[PDB]
Order: sequence, then structure tokens, then C-alpha cells
Amino acid sequence: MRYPSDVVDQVFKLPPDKGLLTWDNDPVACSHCARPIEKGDLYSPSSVGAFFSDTRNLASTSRSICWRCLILRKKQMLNGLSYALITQDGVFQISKDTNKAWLFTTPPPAPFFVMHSSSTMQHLCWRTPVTLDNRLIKVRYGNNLFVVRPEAIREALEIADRMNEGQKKWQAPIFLDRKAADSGHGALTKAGREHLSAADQEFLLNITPGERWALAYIMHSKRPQPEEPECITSKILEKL
DNA sequence: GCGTCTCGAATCTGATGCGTAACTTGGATGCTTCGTGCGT
Ligand SMILES: [Zn+2]
Repeated sequence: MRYPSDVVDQVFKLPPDKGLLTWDNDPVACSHCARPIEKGDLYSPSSVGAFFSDTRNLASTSRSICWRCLILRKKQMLNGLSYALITQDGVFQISKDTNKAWLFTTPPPAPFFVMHSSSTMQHLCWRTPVTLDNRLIKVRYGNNLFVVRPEAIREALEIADRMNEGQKKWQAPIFLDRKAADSGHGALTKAGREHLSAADQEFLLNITPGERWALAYIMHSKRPQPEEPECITSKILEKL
């Protein structure tokens, strides 16, 4: 895939809705997924309504929405893709911690989109940049766009295991929060501050926010075993 | 019209108890769409 809207016609294969206008002016980017809207394509003027609180993430002021985004803005699409991973084969659910560990330790090779919501249901279909290479995974968490490097996650897990190797009571070296909301998120704990070497402390302080978020779901006393997430595109298509 | 001597001294100089108790020891929110109907 190339664009967030490309997930529709490639893994959902949903035909465009009826009654959509046809573009007849100089091409302009979509207001959601930044896809160009060329002459002869199907679009619709923006009618997001007063309850749309994602104006800051709009690609442009074209006020035009391509049919793929019009599909992606349906309630069944927003709810189904709350904790989704959209790859070529299908849409997978990464809600469970084991799924997150598998994704951030053994990512799929193909381009994919990573979905995650910080509340009941949020606009995430059209805000996630594509992950071209598995070594640089871009994850959209609520209003935060994260960059996760699997090698950094593996190195941090190795550091935590080596620091907790001797002590019988397991204790995390770095303070992390699943919601990425705590005031101490990403800061070293007392055990990390006074039981780790200078190189390990410098590495743990110099990780990206996305890596902290991922370790908040992976790094624990009993590391979850990675497992393949289930196929979810069937459920979303049936509910639509 | 003073007048001067003497113009202190020893010793005690604190003891004893009490010298905390019970209860609170958080709570709530931070999402949009969709259908149906008002409605100004
Ligand atoms: Zn679009």
C-alpha cells in the first residue's frame, strides 16, 4: 500500500458508495489521507459535523473526501479498526499484549498500518503513515504518532533481563505507562538509576516515545509469549 | 556636727508517674457516529 485510504480497495475491496460527486478541477489532495483527487475521481464535500475534533490532523483545506475515506469514516470502520493491524493479507487485532509483543519484536515484512485508540473510538484510519520497512514501525496511538524500532525494543528487553537476572524480585528499570499519561513516563526508576551501568542508562534515556509505549506493553515480570493475531477483516466486513 | 570596732556563717543545691488513643487510608471525567425527531 501507499496511502492509508489504500486499505479499503486492497483488503476490504469495498465498492464506492452511491451518489458521490465527480471531480472536474485541478487535482487537490484529500482532506484526510492526502491522496490526490484527480479529474474524474469520486469525492464528496466535507460534512464531518460539530463533533469532529481532529481538525489538526487534516491533510489540507480542500474540503474534499475521497470515497475510500468516506468508507473509512463509517462507525463500523472506526470501531472495528480501534486496535487493528492492516497488512496485505488482512486486518489483524493487536489489542492483546501478546499481539503487541509479536508486532514489536517480530514484525511482518510487508507494508502495514498499525492502529491503536486511546479512548472508546477515535479517527485513526486516515492518520497513520504507512510502515514501509519493519525496522521503522510507525504507530498511531490516539492523537500521538509513534516511531518504534524493533531493535531498540529488543535491546531494552535484554537490558531489563540482564538487570533483573540476579535479583529474585523482578523490577522494571524504567517507569512506563500504557496510557502514556503518567508524569514519570519514560524516566528511570530507582532500581534503574542505582543498579545499571552508564551505557544502559544512556540507552534507556535516549529511546523514542514510541519505544517507551511499546515497552509499556511488552516489558513485564513475565514477558508474554508472542502469538499471531487473528484475522479481523471478516468481522468488520460483516458488521458493515 | 560625722567615731570606730563588728561590716556573718553552714547546709541544703528534689524526688515519682505520665512519657496517647481512634478514624479517615479519594472520587469523576477527558468518544464520535447514527438514527430519529424536533424546530425554530
Ligand atoms: Zn482520502
